[PDB]
Amino acid sequence: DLGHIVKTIRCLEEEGHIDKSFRERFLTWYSLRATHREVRVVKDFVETFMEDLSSLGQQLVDTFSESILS
Amino acid sequence: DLGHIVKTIRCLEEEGHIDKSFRERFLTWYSLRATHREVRVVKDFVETFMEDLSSLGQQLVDTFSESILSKR
Repeated sequence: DLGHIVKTIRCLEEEGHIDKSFRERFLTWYSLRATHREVRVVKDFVETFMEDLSSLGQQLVDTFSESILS
Repeated sequence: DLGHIVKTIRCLEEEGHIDKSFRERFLTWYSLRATHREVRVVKDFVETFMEDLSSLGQQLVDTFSESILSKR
């Protein structure tokens, strides 16, 4: 998920909620120094975010489909 | 709200849930044919996601600032 983690942090930062300095320090730390437990914990965060993000995708697709097909 | 919708769709794009066509197709509908209710529904879903991102933002910062900063 080393690509997935970049895409999550990027996503958070792109929409506000995280600043540039934190994103680049986070990704340096994640890639070089985070311990196996610390990588598990971040993986939970990204999984929560992936399920949040997918839910919203289905809402928007379903909203759009319902408006067109009705 | 529009900027939140566009940047959200990007976040959907990069993870590949959504097909390529959806962005232009959804934005054209959202901006040009969505009823007052459909527009409200779209903003409300996107605010509920923004609130998930804000909470997740703070939880990432609070949980890991020490481990990140301590190693310089």
